Order: sequence, then C-alpha cells, then structure tokens
Amino acid sequence: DNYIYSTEVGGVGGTPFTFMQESGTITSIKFNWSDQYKLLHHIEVKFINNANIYATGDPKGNHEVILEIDDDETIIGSVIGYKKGNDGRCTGVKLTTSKGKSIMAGYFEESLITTYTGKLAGIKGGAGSDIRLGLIFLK
Amino acid sequence: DNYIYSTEVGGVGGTPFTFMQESGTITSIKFNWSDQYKLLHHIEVKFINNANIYATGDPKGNHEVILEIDDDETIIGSVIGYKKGNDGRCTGVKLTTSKGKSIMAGYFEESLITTYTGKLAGIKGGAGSDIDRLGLIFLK
Amino acid sequence: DNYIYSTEVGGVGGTPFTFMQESGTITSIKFNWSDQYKLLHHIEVKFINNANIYATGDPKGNHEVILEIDDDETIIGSVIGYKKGNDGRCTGVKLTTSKGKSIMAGYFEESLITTYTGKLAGIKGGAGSDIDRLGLIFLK
Amino acid sequence: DNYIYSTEVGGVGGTPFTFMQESGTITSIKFNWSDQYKLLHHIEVKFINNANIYATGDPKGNHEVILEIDDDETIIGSVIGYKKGNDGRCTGVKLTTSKGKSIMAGYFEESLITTYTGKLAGIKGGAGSDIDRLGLIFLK
Amino acid sequence: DNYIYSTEVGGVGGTPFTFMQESGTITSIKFNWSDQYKLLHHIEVKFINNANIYATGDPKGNHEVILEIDDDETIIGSVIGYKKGNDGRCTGVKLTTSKGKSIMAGYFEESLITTYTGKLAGIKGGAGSDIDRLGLIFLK
Amino acid sequence: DNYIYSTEVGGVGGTPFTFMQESGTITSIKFNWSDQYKLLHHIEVKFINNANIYATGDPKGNHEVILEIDDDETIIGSVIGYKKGNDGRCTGVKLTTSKGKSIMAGYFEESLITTYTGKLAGIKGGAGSDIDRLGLIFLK
Amino acid sequence: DNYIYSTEVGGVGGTPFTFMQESGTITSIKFNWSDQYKLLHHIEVKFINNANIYATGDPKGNHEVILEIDDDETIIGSVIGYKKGNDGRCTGVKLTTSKGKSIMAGYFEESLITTYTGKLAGIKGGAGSDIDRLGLIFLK
Ligand SMILES: OC[C@H]1O[C@H](OC[C@H]2O[C@H](OC[C@H]3O[C@H](O)[C@@H](O)[C@@H](O[C@H]4O[C@H](CO)[C@@H](O)[C@H](O)[C@@H]4O)[C@@H]3O)[C@@H](O)[C@@H](O)[C@@H]2O)[C@@H](O)[C@@H](O)[C@@H]1O
Ligand SMILES: OC[C@H]1O[C@H](OC[C@H]2O[C@H](OC[C@H]3O[C@H](O)[C@@H](O)[C@@H](O[C@H]4O[C@H](CO)[C@@H](O)[C@H](O)[C@@H]4O)[C@@H]3O)[C@@H](O)[C@@H](O)[C@@H]2O)[C@@H](O)[C@@H](O)[C@@H]1O
Ligand SMILES: OC[C@H]1O[C@H](OC[C@H]2O[C@H](OC[C@H]3O[C@H](O)[C@@H](O)[C@@H](O[C@H]4O[C@H](CO)[C@@H](O)[C@H](O)[C@@H]4O)[C@@H]3O)[C@@H](O)[C@@H](O)[C@@H]2O)[C@@H](O)[C@@H](O)[C@@H]1O
Ligand SMILES: OC[C@H]1O[C@H](OC[C@H]2O[C@H](O)[C@@H](O)[C@@H](O[C@H]3O[C@H](CO)[C@@H](O)[C@H](O)[C@@H]3O)[C@@H]2O)[C@@H](O)[C@@H](O)[C@@H]1O
Ligand SMILES: OC[C@H]1O[C@H](OC[C@H]2O[C@H](O)[C@@H](O)[C@@H](O)[C@@H]2O)[C@@H](O)[C@@H](O)[C@@H]1O
Ligand SMILES: OC[C@H]1O[C@H](OC[C@H]2O[C@H](O)[C@@H](O)[C@@H](O)[C@@H]2O)[C@@H](O)[C@@H](O)[C@@H]1O
Ligand SMILES: OC[C@H]1O[C@H](O)[C@@H](O)[C@@H](O)[C@@H]1O
Repeated sequence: DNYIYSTEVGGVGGTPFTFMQESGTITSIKFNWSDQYKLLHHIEVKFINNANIYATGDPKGNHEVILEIDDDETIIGSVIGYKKGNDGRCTGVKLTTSKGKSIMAGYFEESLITTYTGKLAGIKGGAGSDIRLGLIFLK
Repeated sequence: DNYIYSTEVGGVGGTPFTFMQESGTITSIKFNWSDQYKLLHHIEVKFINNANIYATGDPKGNHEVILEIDDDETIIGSVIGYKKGNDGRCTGVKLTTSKGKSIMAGYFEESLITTYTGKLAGIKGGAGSDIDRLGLIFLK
Repeated sequence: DNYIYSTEVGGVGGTPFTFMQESGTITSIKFNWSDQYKLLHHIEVKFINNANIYATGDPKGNHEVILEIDDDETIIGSVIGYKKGNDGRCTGVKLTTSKGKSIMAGYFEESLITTYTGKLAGIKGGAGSDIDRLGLIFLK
Repeated sequence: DNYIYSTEVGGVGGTPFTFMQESGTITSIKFNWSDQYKLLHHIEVKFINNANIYATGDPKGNHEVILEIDDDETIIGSVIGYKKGNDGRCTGVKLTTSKGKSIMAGYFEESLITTYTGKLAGIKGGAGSDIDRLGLIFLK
Repeated sequence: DNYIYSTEVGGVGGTPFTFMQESGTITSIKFNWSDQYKLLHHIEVKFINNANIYATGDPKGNHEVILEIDDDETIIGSVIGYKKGNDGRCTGVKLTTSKGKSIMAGYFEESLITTYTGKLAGIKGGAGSDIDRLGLIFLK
Repeated sequence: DNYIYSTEVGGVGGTPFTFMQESGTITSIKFNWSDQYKLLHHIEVKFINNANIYATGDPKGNHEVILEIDDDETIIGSVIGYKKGNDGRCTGVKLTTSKGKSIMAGYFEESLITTYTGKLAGIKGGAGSDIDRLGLIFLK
Repeated sequence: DNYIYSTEVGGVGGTPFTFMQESGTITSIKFNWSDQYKLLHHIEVKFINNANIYATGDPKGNHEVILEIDDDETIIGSVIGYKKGNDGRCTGVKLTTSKGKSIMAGYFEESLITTYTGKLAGIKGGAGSDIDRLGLIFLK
C-alpha cells in the first residue's frame, strides 16, 4: 500500500467506513461529541481539491471542533480516547501538528492510543449513533 | 486564485459581508463583544495604505480588542469560538502572530475551529446584531 | 513620512498633543495613573540628544513608571488598555523591549490594542485631567 | 549478540513468553491494567511486516494504552514499576520516544527500573492472571 | 560625556552624593533597607583598583545585600522602586547581570523605573536618614 | 590511577567492599531501602561484558530501584544522602545521566554530598545490615 | 596577586583562618549547620593533589553538605546568607557550578551577598562555635 493504517480502536458495534481518495490528503476534519454520553458521535472530513464532505455517525453531540490542515502540515502528536472491547466506542481525540496547531475533542476517561504520526490521508472505522476509529498516514 | 478560505463557522443569519483587497492584506482588525450575550457583535478591518474601515455588525458589546499587523507579520495561531447550527453565532476569537503578538476576544464555551494559518488577507460571513458567521481568508 | 502611526485609542476629549523630533527617537517615557479613577492622567517623554521634557495631562495619579530605552533598543510587545467611545480614556500601557525590559502602568479592565512594534519615535493623542486618547509612533 | 537485554523485573510466577521476530522490530504494544489490583494484567505486541498479535496475560484490567512506533522511532525513556521478589508482579510502565510520544500504564508504588534505551525489538517475561515479570529487549 | 545618566528618582531631600572614579567601574554595591519603613536607608560602593568604601545614608535597616561585579560583567536588567514627589524616597532595587547574578533589596509599592542597562560606572543622588533619591550611571 | 574516587560518606561500621573491573564500567546498579529505617540496606552492581552480580548489605528493604547505563552514558548529576558521624549510614542516592535518565532511592533528611560526575566505574564503602558508607568511582 | 578576594561577611569574632594553596584550587568543600541556631558552625576544604582537610569551627550542627569540584569546574553562582554587624554570623551558602551541580546549606533570613564567580581557590574568615565570618577567594 502507499498508506500506514493506525490501529482502529474501541469496537465492532457500528457500520464500516473508509474515507481516503487519490484526490489527496485531509484538509479539514470535524469531531462532534456529547457531554451526555462522553462519546464521539460524528466525524466529517474534506480532502484536498474535492469539495465533498464525507460524514459518518449521527451529529447529535452538543460540541464540535474543526482542525484545518495546510497541505504541507503533518500530525506530530495524536491520542484517541476510547472504551475497549467489542461493545467499545471512541470517546475523544487530541491532534498536534508540525505548525504548533492542536485540537481536543471529547473525553479520555478509560483507554488511550498514541498513534503513528505523519501526513493525515484518511480515516477508517465504524459508526452508527456513535463512532471505532483509525487514522491513515502517507510515507 | 491567490486565496485560502477558512471554513465560515456560526449560523446562516445576518447580512453578508466579504472584505478583501486584491494585492492587499489586513493591517488592523477589531473585535467587539459582550459579557451579557457572550457573543461577538461587531468587527472592523483596515487594509494596507488605506485608512477606510470596513465594518460589519452592531457595535453594542462592552469590550473591543484591536490587533495591528506589521506588513511582514503572519498569523501562526488562530481559533474561533462559535455556536454550531443554522441559528448559530461567533462567540470568540484568539489570534497569535509570527512576531509573538496575540489577542483574545469573547468566549469559547461550545464549538472551536483551529483554522488555516498564513498572511491574513480578508474576512467573510454574516452579521446583524451579532456576528452570525465568520471565516478568515489567507494568501498562499 | 518615514513613520508608522499606531491607532490612537480612547475618547475624542482633551487638548491635542504630538511629541516628535526630526531624526531623534524616544529614550525615556513616564506614565502617571490613579487607583481612584483607574485611568492614565499624565505622560512625559524625552528624546535622544535633547534635555527637554514634553509633558501632557494632570499629574494627579498616586503611581508613576518610567521606561528608559537604550539607543539600539526596540519595542517588541505593546498593549494599551482603554475605555472605547467618544467619552473614552486610556486606562493602561504595557511595553516590552528587544532587551527584555518591561513596564506595566494602570488598568486593563475594558478594551485593548496590541500595536505595531519597532523603534518608538513619538506619541500623539489628547489629554486634560486624564489621557483621553493615545497612539504610539514608530520608524521603519 | 545483536541485542541488549533489560533486567526482567517482577516475580518468577506465570507462564514464560518471548515476543521477538527476525522479521522486524516492535510497531505497536498494548498494556492492560486494573485500578482494583494496581497491576499490569495483559500485554499485546505487533512487529513490522507481520499481522499477528502476540498476547499474554488475562485482559481483566479496566484500562488499556497502545503505543504505535514509526519504523525510525526509538525509546529514549523507559521505566517499569513492579513489586520485588519471587511472588512479585509488574505494576506499571512509562515509555517515551525519540518523536516526543509517551504512554503511562498502571502504578509505581513499590520498585522501579529505568532501563536501557534504543530501538525496541521485543519483550520477555511471564504472565498468567497478571504480568508476573517483564524485560525489554533492544538492538544496537 | 562617555557616560549615560539614568533618571534620578525619589525626593529632592537629603545630602547630595556622586560616587564615580576615573580609577574605573563599580566592583561591589551594598543596599541597606528596613521592613519597618519599607525604604532604602544606606548604600556603599567600591570601585576597581581603589580600596575606599564610599558610603551614604544611615545604616539603620535590618537587611543588607551586596552584589559583587566581575570586571567584564554588565547590568542587563535594573529596576528602582520609589515614592514620587519632592518628599519622595527610594524604596527598592533589583539588579540582574550578564552572568545571571541578581539582587533584590527593599520594597516596590508605588513607582518604578526600568533604567538604561550597561556597565555600571557609578551612582548619584541624595541621602540622610534614608536614600531620598538615586540615579545610576553607565559607560558606552 | 585512571580513576576518580568520590568521598565515601556515612559511618566507619560494616564490612568493607570494593566493586571495580579492569577496563569495564558499571552497566547496572540496584539500591534497596526501607521506609522503616529510612536507610539504604543493600546494593548490587553488574559490569560490562560480565554476568556476575556483586552484592553487599542485607536486602531487607521494602523498595528497590535499578538504573541501567548504556555503554556511552555518563552520570551528569549525583547526590548521596547520609547520616554523618562514626555511627553514620547512607540514607539515599539520586543519579541523572547524559541521556536524561534519573533515579531516586531512599531518604535525604540529614546530610548530602553532590559528587564528582563522569563515567560510573565502581563503588566502595562498607555494609552489614545497612549501607554504613558509600563512595562512587569514575573514569577520566 | 593571582587572586580575587570576595567580601568577608558576618561579624568580627572567632579565630581567624586563611586556607589557600599556591598553584592549587578547592576540590571539595563541606558546610556544617544547625536548625537550632540557623547558623553555619564548621567548614572543611580539600585542595587538588593533597589529602589534608583544612577545618575551622565547631562541628556541632545536625546537617552537613559536601560539594566536590572537577579540576575544570568553576563557580558561576554563589550566595552567602549572614547576620550583619560586629556581632554578626554566617547563616547559609548556595553554590552553583559550570557543570550544573549545586549545594545549599543553612538559612538566609537577614542579609545576602552574591559574590564574584570563577575558579574557587580558597576561603578566609573567622570561626569559633560558629562561622562568624566568611569570604571566598577565586583565581584571576
Ligand atoms: O446578528 C444576529 C441577527 O441580526 C439580525 O436579526 C436581529 C434582529 O432582527 C430584528 O430586529 C429586532 C426587532 O425586530 C422587530 O422590530 C421586532 O421583532 C422587535 O421586537 C421588539 O419589540 C417588540 C414590539 O414591542 C417586542 O414584542 C419584542 O419583545 C422586542 O422588544 C425586534 O427587537 C428582529 O427580528 C429580532 O428578533 C432579531 O434579533 C439579522 O441579520 C439576523 O439574520 C441575524 O441572525
Ligand atoms: O499471573 C498471576 C499468576 O498466574 C497463574 O496463576 C494464576 C492463579 O492460577 C490458579 O488460579 C487461581 C485458582 O486456582 C485453583 O483452581 C483454586 O485454588 C482457585 O481457588 C478458588 O477455588 C478453590 C476451590 O474451591 C478454593 O480453594 C479457593 O478458596 C477459591 O475460591 C485459585 O484461586 C492458581 O494457580 C493461583 O494461586 C494462581 O495465582 C500462574 O501462571 C502463576 O504462575 C502467576 O503468579
Ligand atoms: O564563633 C562564635 C564565637 O565562638 C567563640 O565563643 C565561644 C565562647 O567563648 C567563651 O566561652 C563560652 C563559655 O565562656 C565561659 O567559659 C562561660 O561564661 C560559658 O558559659 C556557660 O557556663 C557559664 C558558667 O556556667 C554560664 O555562666 C553560662 O550561661 C553558660 O551555660 C560559655 O559557654 C565566651 O567568651 C562566649 O561568649 C564565646 O562565644 C569565639 O571565637 C567568639 O569570638 C565567637 O563569636
Ligand atoms: O533629615 C532627617 C531628618 O533631619 C531633621 O531631622 C528631624 C529632627 O529634626 C529636628 O530636630 C526636628 O524636626 C525633630 O522633631 C522631633 O522633636 C521636635 C521637638 O524639636 C518635635 O517638634 C517633633 O515632633 C519631633 O518629635 C526631628 O526628629 C529634619 O530635616 C527631618 O524632617 C528629617 O527627616
Ligand atoms: O481628560 C479629561 C478631560 O480634560 C478637560 O476637562 C475635564 C474636566 O473639567 C474640570 O476641569 C474637572 O472638574 C474634571 O473633573 C473634568 O474631567 C477637557 O480637556 C475634557 O473634554 C477631557 O475629556
Ligand atoms: O551495616 C550496619 C551494621 O549492621 C550490623 O549492626 C546491626 C545490628 O547488629 C546486631 O543486631 C546488633 O549489634 C545491633 O546493635 C546492631 O544495630 C553490623 O554488621 C554492624 O557492624 C554494621 O555497622
Ligand atoms: O451507537 C450504538 C448504536 O449501534 C448502531 O449504530 C445502532 O444499531 C443504534 O440504535 C445503537 O443505538
């Protein structure tokens, strides 16, 4: 492959999705989450030179964050909070970039992964009412 | 063309505004906000070698901040606080420059965007009583 | 001119003043302020190779600060606290230099400007009992 | 040898395990632990160019962490908390990498080892219900 | 001159004094101060290649500090706390050097000057029971 | 010698020990200590290219720490806590390395030495039930 | 001649001492102090290539510290706490070296000197039951 797949974390209780394109790398990503359930519910992604917004999950959270990524801007730090198991969920995401930008979405009360780093090219996982999530990098 | 448009965040309300100058960049930017409503209400911009103030929104807030930007000075840090959805609003702004200058206006209690960075060229959105909606605009 | 004029912030009131000297920069600046009114009241300036003290405003404040500036020393950070509107005032000033010197005068409870930076050449505004209005002036 | 062996710390108990491959260095490692027992209970490891998960221990902890390691990324900081002696246990691990990444699992209430550093090639020890014992293994 | 004169701050009272020598620069300086009155009371200075101690003021303070200055060591930070006006006093001093030495004497409850910096060549002012007034003097 | 001997600190009691190997430096060192007596009780050392464990003192403490030292890794910071006098003891050790590793064993409630630094080659002292006395030994 | 004498601080009492070696420098220095009296009581010094201990004062303190100094290692920061006047005493010492080593002895409740810096060559002063007085001595 021309890609590196981060471990997808939390569970199998959703519906599979893969957002990647030759169109290029991620230019913006949004996380929607709730104080009520302390979960990620909904993610949206836009790629370089492509105005289609690829969404998954139910946008029912009372909070969202957007990170915008310059074309030459990499992820140098990355943490996903989650509930472990087969009935697992993604609870939170923390990203830090080569340009000193960072975002913090949701909660981090149980399990954590510190992922591979590099140029963010896509996301894979499963979502229904809630977000499983794995990041995808270049080389 | 020459420009990177940050996502306009906030609601669909307000009177539209697009303040940009060809071969010009922002030299000063003012945010007006209220403790009462925890909203941005009014913004003004000046461009390089031009004393005319491009204003939008109702200057009814009890606080304002100005950032002045040297001609060679870029935005390296940029956050807009807002309320999401169709009846959304801009609540706050945080900017930091390549020369270590920063400003903070308003509140950050719901949604955040961490925008593109670079040389600030314009702003676009909608405003009436409030800043309903705001997107920053950079060069490349 | 060979000069950059920072936004004058504060009200329209007071008697106008402009302290500048042809190719000679500020080497000392004093701010006088009160706890009672939380305002700047009085400012003095001295220029390079000139022993005249240029003053404005009523020195009725219970506090003063002086910054002295080496000939090769620039302002890298600069904030003026003020009350906005026609009935406005300067409440405070914060300066930081290329040599890690800083001063803090007065209060910052309402509005702020983060100004242009560079070599401080002069100041302009209006004052009577109070500093109604203040803007800094720099070189290139 | 091609390899540097950290001291195995903890007890003599559990079923012995060695996770190493001629086909690669470690690309991912997971620690599972409990607040209830203040122990490590379960570990999993994957190597470069090999899709098998090598697991040991009972995944009965209420917490897990995963660290993923870029191919060119080394361990610069490394600490294992444990209870000493024959009936000992591993209680905690702290890892920090050449790329500023770190993870922290479990507790550090008794004994500590600060290990050799370098490229992590695998782990050795014993586990049953808990991680009785752990030793890290590096290249040169 | 080949000298830079920092503003003398404090009152106009006290016996006048000038401690400078062509013999050379300040090698040691002492400040004496009181908790009771929150004032500087007494100063002593020694120069390079000169064994005289030049003293002024009444050594009635319950605290003293000495800074000793290597021949090649400059002042990079300098603050004098004082009470402004005719009946003013020096209350405090903070010095920091090119070698990361600093001293702190006395109190800072009213007015401040952040002085010119450089090689400390002497001091002038007025003292009696108190240091009513102080101004530093530097080289070029 | 090709060796620098740190001062042995502690009492004159216990059985004497010297752990050194010709052209072989310390690769691992363990300290054992008790909360009950706030003393070091037992130390073990291993050298480069040699699988023997050289121990001294009674391993009766409820805590141990191990430091492993990469072949090219030096001590840049070093403290031994002790009780002074003829019936003195070692209470604690604090080491920091050229690779940012640091360890802390035992207690620091009485006397301290900040030792020579460099490549740790050996240790000398005395021990019985306790570590009576300890001195580090370095290369050049 | 070859030497810089720091100001001796403290009182006039005690038995005089001057510990200096031609073509030598201090390799170890010990301070003894008491919580009871908050004074330094006793000091010992060893010089390069010489095993003899030069002592002064009564070792009656409940605490001691030793600093060991590599032959190429200087003092970059140095502070002596003391009680001023004829019946004065040394209360405390803080030393920091060109290798980031530091020690702290005793108390700093009254007066301070920040001394000259450089290569520590000797000490001079007076002591009986206490260190009445101490001055450091450096190389040119
Ligand atoms: O930026 C936010 C918003 O700005 C604009 O909409 C703001 C504002 O628009 C209208 O103006 C306010 C007044 O509208 C009418 O005159 C009337 O509805 C007024 O109601 C007042 O007076 C009546 C009668 O006495 C009272 O019954 C009421 O209680 C009020 O005291 C309004 O004050 C209104 O539609 C108002 O509701 C609205 O906030 C637009 O640009 C919009 O797109 C922006 O989102
Ligand atoms: O990593 C820790 C440990 O892992 C392994 O040993 C784990 C545990 O394995 C055994 O499991 C526990 C039970 O074993 C026996 O079936 C029985 O003794 C159980 O006890 C319950 O039931 C009996 C019968 O009614 C009663 O006697 C009891 O009161 C209990 O209600 C045990 O708990 C044992 O081998 C146990 O001691 C051991 O810790 C090994 O890999 C070991 O090497 C590691 O230390
Ligand atoms: O560095 C400090 C100090 O050290 C030296 O001073 C020590 C001490 O020297 C003298 O000796 C102390 C004793 O003096 C007399 O023998 C006697 O007066 C002793 O007092 C105890 O017992 C008497 C009689 O029982 C009682 O009257 C007392 O209350 C005591 O219980 C003293 O302890 C004295 O000159 C004393 O004042 C002095 O400090 C010198 O180096 C000195 O220069 C230094 O300042
Ligand atoms: O400059 C230091 C100090 O010098 C002078 O000292 C003040 C003393 O000077 C005079 O002797 C008087 O002002 C004296 O006043 C005390 O006794 C007085 C009776 O003579 C009485 O009326 C006063 O209330 C007071 O008890 C001062 O002590 C002078 O220049 C000072 O103001 C100056 O600070
Ligand atoms: O800076 C404040 C103002 O200075 C002048 O007048 C104001 C003053 O009038 C009276 O002399 C006093 O009682 C004051 O209390 C009062 O501020 C003018 O120059 C004015 O317009 C300025 O705003
Ligand atoms: O290493 C410290 C000392 O260890 C032993 O002394 C400990 C105890 O030994 C016996 O229990 C009694 O003598 C006790 O009084 C004593 O504390 C000896 O090895 C001694 O030499 C060591 O200094
Ligand atoms: O979020 C978990 C979720 O699982 C799927 O997405 C659906 O089957 C939901 O109705 C259930 O509520």
